[PDB]
Amino acid sequence: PHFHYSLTDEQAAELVFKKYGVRITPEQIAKAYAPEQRMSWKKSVEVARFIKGMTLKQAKAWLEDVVKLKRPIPIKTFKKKQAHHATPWEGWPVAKWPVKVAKRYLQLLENLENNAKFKGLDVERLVIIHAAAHKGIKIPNIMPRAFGRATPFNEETVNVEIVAAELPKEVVPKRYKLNLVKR
RNA sequence: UAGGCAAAGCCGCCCGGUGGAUGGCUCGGCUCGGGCGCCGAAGAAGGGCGUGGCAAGCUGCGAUAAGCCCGGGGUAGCCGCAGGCAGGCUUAGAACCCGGGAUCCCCGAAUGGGGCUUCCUGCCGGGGCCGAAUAGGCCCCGGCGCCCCGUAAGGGGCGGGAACGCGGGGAAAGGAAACAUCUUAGUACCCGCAGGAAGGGAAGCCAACAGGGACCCCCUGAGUAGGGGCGACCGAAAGGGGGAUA
RNA sequence: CCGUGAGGGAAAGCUGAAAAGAACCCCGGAAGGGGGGUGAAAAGAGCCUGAAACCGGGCGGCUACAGUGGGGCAGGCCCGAAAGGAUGCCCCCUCCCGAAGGAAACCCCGGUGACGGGGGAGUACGAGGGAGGGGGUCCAGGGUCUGCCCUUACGUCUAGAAACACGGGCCGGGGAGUUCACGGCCGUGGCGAGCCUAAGGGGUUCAACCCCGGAGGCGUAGGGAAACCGACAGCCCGCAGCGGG
RNA sequence: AGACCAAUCAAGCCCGGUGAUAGCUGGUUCCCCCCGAAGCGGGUCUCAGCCCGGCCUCCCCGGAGGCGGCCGGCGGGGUAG
RNA sequence: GCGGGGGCGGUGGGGUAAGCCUCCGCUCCGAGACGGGAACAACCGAGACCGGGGUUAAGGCCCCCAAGUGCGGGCUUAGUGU
RNA sequence: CGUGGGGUAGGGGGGCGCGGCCGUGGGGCAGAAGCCGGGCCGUGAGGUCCGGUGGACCCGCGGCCGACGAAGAUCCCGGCGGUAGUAGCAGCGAAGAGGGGUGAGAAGCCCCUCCGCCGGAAAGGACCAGGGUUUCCUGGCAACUUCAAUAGGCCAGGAGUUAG
RNA sequence: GGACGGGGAACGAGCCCCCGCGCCCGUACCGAGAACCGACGCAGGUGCUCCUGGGUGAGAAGCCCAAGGCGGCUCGGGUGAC
RNA sequence: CGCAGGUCGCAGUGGCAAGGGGGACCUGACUGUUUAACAAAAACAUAGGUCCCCGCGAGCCCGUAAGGGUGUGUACGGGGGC
RNA sequence: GCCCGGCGAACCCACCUCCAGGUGCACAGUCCUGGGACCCCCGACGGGGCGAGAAGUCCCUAUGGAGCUUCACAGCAGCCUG
RNA sequence: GACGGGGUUGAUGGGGGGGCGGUGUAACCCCCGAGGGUUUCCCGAGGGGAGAGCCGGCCCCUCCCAAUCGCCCGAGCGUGC
Ligand SMILES: [Mg+2]
Ligand SMILES: [Mg+2]
Ligand SMILES: [Mg+2]
Ligand SMILES: [Mg+2]
Ligand SMILES: [Mg+2]
Ligand SMILES: [Mg+2]
Ligand SMILES: [Mg+2]
Ligand SMILES: [Mg+2]
Ligand SMILES: [Mg+2]
Ligand SMILES: [Mg+2]
Ligand SMILES: [Mg+2]
Ligand SMILES: [Mg+2]
Ligand SMILES: [Mg+2]
Ligand SMILES: [Mg+2]
Ligand SMILES: [Mg+2]
Ligand SMILES: [Mg+2]
Ligand SMILES: [Mg+2]
Ligand SMILES: [Mg+2]
Ligand SMILES: [Mg+2]
Ligand SMILES: [Mg+2]
Ligand SMILES: [Mg+2]
Ligand SMILES: [Mg+2]
Ligand SMILES: [Mg+2]
Ligand SMILES: [Mg+2]
Ligand SMILES: [Mg+2]
Ligand SMILES: [Mg+2]
Ligand SMILES: [Mg+2]
Ligand SMILES: [Mg+2]
Ligand SMILES: [Mg+2]
Ligand SMILES: [Mg+2]
Ligand SMILES: [Mg+2]
Ligand SMILES: [Mg+2]
Ligand SMILES: [Mg+2]
Ligand SMILES: [Mg+2]
Ligand SMILES: [Mg+2]
Ligand SMILES: [Mg+2]
Ligand SMILES: [Mg+2]
Ligand SMILES: [Mg+2]
Ligand SMILES: [Mg+2]
Ligand SMILES: [Mg+2]
Ligand SMILES: [Mg+2]
Ligand SMILES: [Mg+2]
Ligand SMILES: [Mg+2]
Ligand SMILES: [Mg+2]
Ligand SMILES: [Mg+2]
Ligand SMILES: [Mg+2]
Ligand SMILES: [Mg+2]
Ligand SMILES: [Mg+2]
Ligand SMILES: [Mg+2]
Ligand SMILES: [Mg+2]
Ligand SMILES: [Mg+2]
Ligand SMILES: [Mg+2]
Ligand SMILES: [Mg+2]
Ligand SMILES: [Mg+2]
Ligand SMILES: [Mg+2]
Ligand SMILES: [Mg+2]
Ligand SMILES: [Mg+2]
Ligand SMILES: [Mg+2]
Ligand SMILES: [Mg+2]
Ligand SMILES: [Mg+2]
Ligand SMILES: [Mg+2]
Ligand SMILES: [Mg+2]
Ligand SMILES: [Mg+2]
Ligand SMILES: [Mg+2]
Ligand SMILES: [Mg+2]
Ligand SMILES: [Mg+2]
Repeated sequence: PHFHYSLTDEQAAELVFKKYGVRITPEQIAKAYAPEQRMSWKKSVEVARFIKGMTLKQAKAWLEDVVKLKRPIPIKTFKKKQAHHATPWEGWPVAKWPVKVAKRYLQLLENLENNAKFKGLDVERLVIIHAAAHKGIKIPNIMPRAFGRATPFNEETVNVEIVAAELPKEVVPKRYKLNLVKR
């Protein structure tokens, strides 16, 4: 099957202009998709929200640190009964270390970087402008319980879409922006 | 003071993911009308197993196994559902359709005898094989059920079929605003027995002094007579009109 | 497929006209992704359309000193192309008419007084209905938020439901006064001291339709258990109507 | 021990009679307009039901009187005191 | 429909009494919006087609809250009371 | 004309919608039904039009007929939520570690070394019923194993049971 | 298997040597804290049904160790609050 | 299996393994059985005692019937109560 | 248990609720009058939500059952008798 | 989560040395040993002497190792009363 993106190329260009103030063409846009990943969908949503707005190299470095358990991912929405931790950012104490999600996102970012290179864009000036994760289909299963009943035990897959744009280096950020209250 | 100015969160629209509603479709169902109507010891229906070059299921077929022969129709394509890969068949007339034949494993009324495993096993006759042998042994084929009719030869019954038919055995729930007679109902259901229909059928009739004229089925007589805790409720027949006519 | 068994028993339709079923390039361990193609259209084999619930992102409004949903009025921000008006809307001014209602200063009479009365004055004004002048751009409508005013989820039994009475997590689809016989009645239609045919028969363009079929049913007369018997235009009151004054 | 007879026993299970019956409980789907109740009396194995009247609604016939009020004439009554 | 209920009156009759049982009459709720009563079916006012203007009813007029820190006389010292 | 305008149960009167039939008049590949948002009309049931999507049927009017209108039945079927990235993946007296190899990827697969558990046995030998290919070999990881996997009673292909 | 009897032939063995035949069906694997039943790769049930070396020991007890097998009663790490 | 001597510890069946004991009442003699899944008991059974129907073509019981059980039995017996 | 990595449900759910004193189908999150609260997140508990589970088995009603009893109303086998 | 201290102008954790402390006297060596035998140079439970030995989630001293390299947040401007 074919999975569409939530944002077309012209809307991506409009968002790029509205967020940075430069005008770019569809040829400066690179997309990647990872359909039906077997991982946590809530943590996938959190990771996509965090990595939106970084450059590709910044996102890759942070995801590698996440996989090495050296930098956490902030949990803003799916935070019920989740512990507090010391964080490298400011404004939010709920952090996790999603390793499986981080590896799948690293594979997706590798595909996106290859697509940008094939289109001929400079990878050092590629900024992530759109990132989304959706609940895909379910691989169902049953867990037997006491007293002869059986309850659902499902693997809810994830579809991840990412779109990045090649921007002028005078507008591309040079460091992480880690004030999540303002972010 | 307020804006730049934002957490988590809330509302509305748009796009995406999920989902499979809606709409359109239909080689399916349902109802009604008409026809046609038995199969089985010449071994049936039903079941098991098998059967395709790649084939699991369905369909078909039966070790000759999606098949064999003959005739008629049908001409150029064909090898089912089923749109793949090969290799073939066919103009010496295939496929396909119709009629007639051949084959038709095991179990099955199953019928030589068993059957706690759809498989096993006996006696007799003939045949084959191992074997030095004509011994002994093993294998193949045929016959061997019960009850009957018939002098014998020979023949009959058995099982199945969606519903309908005939004979017998035969409830309760419910209703009666309780409940027993009653009803439900001669029903449900059970046992037995037939046919393409069955059963019925040719006046020891009906009538009323006038006359009909075997039988079945339809319309009516009629919810009338009558039966009945005369309650619920049940319930004709003669006669008349038709189908048909023996 | 379930049960030892007698028995019981689902879910599940749709590519395209044609596979033209997606060549080729980059990445990926692979599912697969990007680019590039076929096709009128991806309609992509997870295959017509593709709703809502639900989840993600963007946008608009709010967002940490203020207690929530619904309604009315006023406002802030945002949309307002079409289908609505723009001959609109709003402001100001002026003019005219104007229902019920209806002042004030001031003068006069009274009361300790709050106040009453005569005049001012049925006056100024007053819902609304007409006309014109200038100024401006949208107005209606929609989303969200704020202020003020109003406001005790739904369905149900009940005298009494917001109830500490019971039912529903949400959304989609499904889901309940039917038909026959008989009887009573009503609204109409046909015929009328008569009305209708039933079964069935003939024809047909063949279950329609045309014709036949009066058997029988109900009405035309009642009383009585039954035997048995078996019926009106005479008088008065008087609505309508007609005639007379 | 009314134990057990296939997770079933003060009388198994399967299919059928069977859509058993239920005065009882739950549900019963679109809009506007006109009128608009009752929980009273009597009977009932009647008291959570039903029938006959009172109360509602609609249609028709009928034909001029009717009465939740008051004054007066002529009457009834046996309560408060 | 044949379960009624509230207020007031019959010292109704009963009962210690009861938001208690059982009769009689008007009205209201049930089946009736709305104003007042701090909320509140039946207490007071009052009966609602829709929109607007005005005036009143119950009740209120220091603030909450529209309308009076209104007027004359007298009493209360208990925040009694409102 | 009305000192007309509340109303449950219930009675009476009219209308909207859905599927089809008898007529009649039309629309449609220059885009039908359906779906999403919006404007206008109507007290209302509802109607109609605009923009997007979609891809072949549909509609106005008169008459007639119904398997004809849902918010609810601890309703039926299906899908999907919050709960929540939460409970559980402890208890029944065993458990792992180092190095190497394979591999995209290794705490967990293969080999060695160390450590441990059973040893008249939840554990070593045999084997009945029942199961029926789970046995063996090769390859693999879409699904299965309460985590992983390159492992496997799993998936695919092939093979295997010899009697006086 | 033996014995006790009847009948028959001229041959002839339970001893030695040599020759021939023995059909049909089962036969893999688990046999259970994952191959059976219990909806499950289920702490239950079926089957511990039958068998098992050394030390200590009354002991087929317990504890330790052979033969033999296992780390698959199929989550891992950190922390050392209640 | 025993005797003599020496000697250590808090502890010598040093771990493992491994009875607390006694008096009195009620009650059922005892061993045994019981409500699979809330009752293990004083409940049931029991040996012992006693009564009744029965001489067999019996008594008692089952079957529609054909017939059957007690009975391949016989009063030191079969059946039925307490 | 808590924290990290991996897998990943269920119950329950009209919407969802700070406290006091009232009112009301008489035991209010939603009504009245007050008192308070910056918002969000973690852990724990079990006072409240007349918390959840189960159309209350307790009581009554129904002209509803089932089983058992007999001196109920009837009936049928069985046995005895003519 | 937080909080507190140190972070090379440093004694923050470890190593080493010292102090203090727990247990109880290791190894080696020498003496005795009930009694037996290879007669008395052997065995032998065990006692004695010197030596303690082991250990410290405490204190001091000492830069021997590591407190590094790095990653971020952050006011700045207008408006009206
Ligand atoms: Mg179970
Ligand atoms: Mg998952
Ligand atoms: Mg926010
Ligand atoms: Mg056959
Ligand atoms: Mg046979
Ligand atoms: Mg026959
Ligand atoms: Mg019936
Ligand atoms: Mg009855
Ligand atoms: Mg009865
Ligand atoms: Mg005949
Ligand atoms: Mg005949
Ligand atoms: Mg009859
Ligand atoms: Mg589709
Ligand atoms: Mg416009
Ligand atoms: Mg216009
Ligand atoms: Mg109630
Ligand atoms: Mg009540
Ligand atoms: Mg009522
Ligand atoms: Mg209510
Ligand atoms: Mg109830
Ligand atoms: Mg509920
Ligand atoms: Mg008892
Ligand atoms: Mg029974
Ligand atoms: Mg039944
Ligand atoms: Mg009225
Ligand atoms: Mg009731
Ligand atoms: Mg009078
Ligand atoms: Mg008196
Ligand atoms: Mg009453
Ligand atoms: Mg009253
Ligand atoms: Mg009030
Ligand atoms: Mg005021
Ligand atoms: Mg009205
Ligand atoms: Mg029409
Ligand atoms: Mg309803
Ligand atoms: Mg459901
Ligand atoms: Mg969920
Ligand atoms: Mg976790
Ligand atoms: Mg846990
Ligand atoms: Mg052990
Ligand atoms: Mg051991
Ligand atoms: Mg074993
Ligand atoms: Mg294997
Ligand atoms: Mg293998
Ligand atoms: Mg397999
Ligand atoms: Mg074997
Ligand atoms: Mg297991
Ligand atoms: Mg042992
Ligand atoms: Mg070993
Ligand atoms: Mg393990
Ligand atoms: Mg753990
Ligand atoms: Mg012990
Ligand atoms: Mg005892
Ligand atoms: Mg005992
Ligand atoms: Mg028990
Ligand atoms: Mg017990
Ligand atoms: Mg006893
Ligand atoms: Mg005695
Ligand atoms: Mg006695
Ligand atoms: Mg009260
Ligand atoms: Mg509440
Ligand atoms: Mg109940
Ligand atoms: Mg109950
Ligand atoms: Mg009771
Ligand atoms: Mg009654
Ligand atoms: Mg019974």
